[PDB]
Amino acid sequence: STGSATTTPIDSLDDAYITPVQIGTPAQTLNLDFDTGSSDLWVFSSETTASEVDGQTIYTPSKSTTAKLLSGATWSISYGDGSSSSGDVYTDTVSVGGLTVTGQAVESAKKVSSSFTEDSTIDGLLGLAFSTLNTVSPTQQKTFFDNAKASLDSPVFTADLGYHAPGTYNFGFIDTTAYTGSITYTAVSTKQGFWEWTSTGYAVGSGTFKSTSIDGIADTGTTLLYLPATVVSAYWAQVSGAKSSSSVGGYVFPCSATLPSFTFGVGSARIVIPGDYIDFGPISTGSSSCFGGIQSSAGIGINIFGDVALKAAFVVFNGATTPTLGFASK
Ligand SMILES: O=C(CCC1CCCC1)N1CCNCC1
Ligand SMILES: O=C(CCC1CCCC1)N1CCNCC1
Repeated sequence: STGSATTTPIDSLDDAYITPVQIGTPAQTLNLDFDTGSSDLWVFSSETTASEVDGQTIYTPSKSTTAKLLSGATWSISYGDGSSSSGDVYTDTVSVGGLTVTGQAVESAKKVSSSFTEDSTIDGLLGLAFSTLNTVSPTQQKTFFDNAKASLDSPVFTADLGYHAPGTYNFGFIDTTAYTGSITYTAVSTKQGFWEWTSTGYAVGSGTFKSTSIDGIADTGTTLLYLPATVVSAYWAQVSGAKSSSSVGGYVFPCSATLPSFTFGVGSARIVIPGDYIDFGPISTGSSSCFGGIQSSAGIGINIFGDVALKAAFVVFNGATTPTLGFASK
């Protein structure tokens, strides 16, 4: 089997991408944030505290003929941005792009933090990191990808995010029309449960490539590119007037600037992030200070190749017995 679904930016900045997901019988379609950096599938629901719902579409398990309470199971997640959600668990039929999993754990939120309430476009998350990070207790649950894997034509999914445009998530096949040149594969450690790999270095604009090992996670759930402070300083030093602002919480730059590209290594291959991808616009409406799309990972504990980096590539998440990542230019 295979599946193919379009993923769409939630706003003009590509702050997050949503993908339609069918849950239950008859189908209830929710727009979920696919997250290669976490391993829970959780939704706004008929159980979510009413004051914490503001415009999201909710899953109502009592309207699904295939929904079953997973008796005794609860979940609770705390994200790095300080947001959180928690609740109970149903099993139900879940389909993504025509690929159907029966018996998927659907984590129904009873509580969500303010960042989730305030984002009316995101009805929940769908996790695609390894199932070892799933938060369901007392019986950990599998991700949609892990449940689908045995049925798939190939044990892979691919992320092809757009810059200010829709893109695609495919399951079970590699669309050889969706990239240019060849795919470079690189090793993945599952030791922390993330898709964790090691970039071979970087360049800023037309500068020389610096060979240096950079360990991080391929995370579709993350908007920006988080790298070591040395690398980030080297990038922003090439932008007149850029500075790190403790008031704003990262690097900002004059909205009049033209940003240089950023290149990251994948083995002997190179992925080039165009400068425009690194512009996240005014810090507040009407400001002439703009927020940078490359930020320091100092205080995170890990480098994050988020959407700014991933959207410059066709990315293969190879879930074979020995997992690997693949990157191609596009
Ligand atoms: O990119 C982030 C936060 C990144 C943080 C960096 C360190 C911990 C996580 N998003 C995506 C859009 N929704 C809000 C959260
Ligand atoms: O903060 C995290 C990890 C969340 C935890 C990992 C396992 C349990 C939840 N991020 C940054 C945003 N994208 C997802 C990865």
